[PDB]
This record gives sequence, structure tokens and C-alpha cells, in this order.
Amino acid sequence: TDGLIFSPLPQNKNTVVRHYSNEQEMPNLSQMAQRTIDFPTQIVRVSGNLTGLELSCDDVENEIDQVFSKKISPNLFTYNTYVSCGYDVNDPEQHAINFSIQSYFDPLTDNAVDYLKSYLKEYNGYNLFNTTTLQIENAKGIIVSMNLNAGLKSNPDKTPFTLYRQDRNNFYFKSNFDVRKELISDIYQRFYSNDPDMILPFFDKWIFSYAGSVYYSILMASNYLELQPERIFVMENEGDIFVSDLRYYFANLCMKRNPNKHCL
Amino acid sequence: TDGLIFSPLPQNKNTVVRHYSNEQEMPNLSQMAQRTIDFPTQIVRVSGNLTGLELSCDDVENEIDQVFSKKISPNLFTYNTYVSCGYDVNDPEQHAINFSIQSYFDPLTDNAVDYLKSYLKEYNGYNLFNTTTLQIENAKGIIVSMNLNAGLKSNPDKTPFTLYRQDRNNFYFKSNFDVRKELISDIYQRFYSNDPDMILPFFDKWIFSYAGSVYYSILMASNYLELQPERIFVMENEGDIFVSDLRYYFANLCMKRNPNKHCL
Repeated sequence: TDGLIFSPLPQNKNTVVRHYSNEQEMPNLSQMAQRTIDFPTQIVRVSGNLTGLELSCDDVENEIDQVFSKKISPNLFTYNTYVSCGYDVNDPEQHAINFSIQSYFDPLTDNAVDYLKSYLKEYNGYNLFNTTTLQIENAKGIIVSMNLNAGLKSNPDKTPFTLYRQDRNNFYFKSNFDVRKELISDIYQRFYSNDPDMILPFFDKWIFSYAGSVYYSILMASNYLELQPERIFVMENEGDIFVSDLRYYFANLCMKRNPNKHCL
Repeated sequence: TDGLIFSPLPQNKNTVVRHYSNEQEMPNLSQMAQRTIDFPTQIVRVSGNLTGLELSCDDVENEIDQVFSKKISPNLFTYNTYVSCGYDVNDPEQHAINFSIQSYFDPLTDNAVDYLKSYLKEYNGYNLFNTTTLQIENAKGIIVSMNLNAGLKSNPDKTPFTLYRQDRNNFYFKSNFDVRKELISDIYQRFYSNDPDMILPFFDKWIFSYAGSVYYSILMASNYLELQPERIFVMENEGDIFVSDLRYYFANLCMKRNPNKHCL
């Protein structure tokens, strides 16, 4: 089935992984309107060597959940968090030997912002296992480099399809919150629509200014579309970018939603 | 057909376009190494409304060639330039109504740097048609968001093909000069090869750390590849990016290169 599709997470031998996210949830504009200030997206990209510290992966994954993942509620934040812990498969105790935290998250309301500010006073810079510190950074901004695929898919349950056209466009936003408020919500409203005056103006805004004229014929010939909004976070240091491994794309299965069996 | 392929957006109605570039030339590392001064990529993104000035599109294109395109020689610069002129299709003289210049270029030698400084002295801020000014800007740096397509094209004379896999990876470079020295030259040496010990380590370096193992099966099943290195120029102001329509991609026509009729 179609809509948001999360990309598969990184696989590693002898590693326990926990993944926490509510990014699959459609943005709620009535909730997001309760935030009146711009606030930077939070970035965690932390790792450390645990060899010899006599920790179990359970000790590690649960110390991280008490000081981070459980402090970030799905009803105050949109988040996508990835916690990894490596262990030594030959050690009789199979003690942990490393860990990493990867996360980005946004407060959704002014109350969440207030809670967030007090969370950072208490836990930003927290000492993790006397090896590294929980560092929650401000993203300076985010560049979306978005790919659009249009074409004809013979079997909707398998991945190959015939590619008709491909386009790219790039946008700067202040935070992932804004990306969800402006781009993601528009995707749900107008990318999944067979109303010409919804989807073709959608292409004009996000693909290029007359993509609607180009795509009318293509949309009529096609039955399958994809939007890959790659999120390139820009950090304060020059040349420092962050692209999380937690990726998603939008699949539009026109052959199953429209009577036409096509995208227009 | 094979190699670097320029891909400008579909041409807008009633517009004349002149395109100038020597980006198609393979980089020669022994020549690029002779330049000792880093110089930032030069950026032109200039436009203006000409309605009513009684200029011919020829007047416009020839004035821009005299003050810009002919001052940027291919043996001192790699450049990619797009000069467009909109005209009034119903005016009996079809007078020009707007124009734009899109360009990036890099000096290739220390002498070119000196000559470039001479040109900016003389021509930066030049008055174009009493409407706008010729401005050459320094890019702060460049984010390459590179796409790889792999699949099967039955008819090499046409655009459709069956898409097997898609991947993106993102890198920061200080300049387009560095992009040609590090990325583009690697493309010519190893992307266009059916040697597993050439192409797959190329994939490990530029796609993701183990892409060679994933794509080994895929490359044998495929006969067609494309590399779309989108160049997102980072300008000096915060949130200011420039992505030209001066796009190119690399097509790998395995069904025509290889005895296998396939990419491996």
C-alpha cells in the first residue's frame, strides 16, 4: 500500500537496534499552529566505544531511553530516533562494545518548546557511560533536494516500473518542522489527487514553474509516481551537513486510487 | 549519446536560448594540478524585464556575448552558461521582453585567476540595458546530491527504461573545480567500466559504504545507468542557494559498451 514509505534501517551483525518514530503521522496543522516561534530542529549524532566497561546492551539501551528517548513524547514532538548497540559475540557475557544515537526531532507547540528548553537544561551534555556526552545540536537549516519519478508500473507489488520522467528541485527551510508544515502537508493535500487544478499547480510550485503543462500528458500516460524528499540538514560549521539514515519517500499508486487506472 | 549529457529544462514558449559550456571535456588531472590558488566558483544569476525597450533578442544576446561570454575563454575557464531571451510573439517585430544569464565558471590556472581579477575590475556591475547589472558572485561552497539510476533500456534511442534501483548520496565540496578534480574524473575512470574491481569500489566510495555488494547482482541484471550529480551551490548569505538549469548527467550505455550486452 502507498503513502509514506520508510526506507529500511542499517543492518549490522551482532548489534541490537531500537527505532522510535512518529514521522509516519500526517502533520496536524491545527496542532502546529499552536507553535508561534521558529525553533531549530534538534540533532543528535553521538557514538562511543564501550569495550571493557562491562556493560550489557540492555544496560545501554535502557540508560539511553531513560535520559533521551522517553523524554521525547510523540504528543509534544515529531521525532525519528535510531539507537544502536554493538556487543562482542565471543565474550562469555556478550558485553556491549559500542553504541550510537542518531536522532532529529522538533517541538510541535509553544508548550513543547518550553518543555524542551527545560529538558536541555537538565540533560544536554549528559555523560553517557563516562565515554561520551549526549549532545543535542541545533541544525542551522535544512535543504530538501527532492526527486520526482513518474511512470508505468505493471505489477504494484514489485518495485520495477517503466520510468517516463524524472526531475529534481531544491529548497531551503529553517527546520524540519517547517518542512512538515509547508511541503509534507501539501504532498498529502495535492500530490495524491487526480484533480488537475490540484496536482498540476502542485508541480508548478515544487518541481518547476510550468511543470504542470509538461506533466499533463505524462500524468495521463502514467500510473505510478514517487517523491523522494532528501533532507540535507545544514549545521553551523561550514561544510558540516547531516543526512540521517532515517529516510522516507512517497509512493503514489494511481492504478489503485483512481477510476482511470492512471494519474490523470 | 554516451557520456556527459546536458539536460536543461524544457524550453519555454517564445524564448531564444544560447548555451555555452566546455564542461563536457574530461578533466585532466595533470593540468588541474598546475593551479596553486584556490579560487571560489564564479556565479552569474542575472535577469530583467525588457518589455517596451524596443530591443531585439539579437541585440540582447550579442551585448551579453561582448561583455561576458567572449571574455571567458575555454582555455582559461571551465564554464557552463545559459543565456535566454523572451520575446513578444505577437509584436510584429517580436521585440524582446525579458532575458536572463545563468552561469558558473572556474579559472583553470593562476594566470586565469589574474585575468579574472582584471575582468571583474572592468566588467563587474556593468549596466545591462539600463535594467539590471552584470554581477559575478562567489559561491561559498557546493553540495552535490547525486542520484544513481540502474536498470534495463530495451531501446537505446528513447528515454523510457525499466528502473531497478535508485540511490542518493550527498557530499560537500568547496568549488566546482574540486568537483571536477575529485568526482567527475573518478566517473570517467571507473563509472564507465565493466571491471568489477573498478566499478564496484567506485560505488563503495560514492554511493554508500557497501554498495558494490548490493549492485553486483543489479549491475549484471542491468544494461543502463545514469549519474545525476545535482550541484546545489551554497552562497554567502544564510539560506541563499543557487541551483542552475545548467544540469548534466552521465549515461552509461552498457548494452552498447560491453560484450555482455549488460553492465557486468
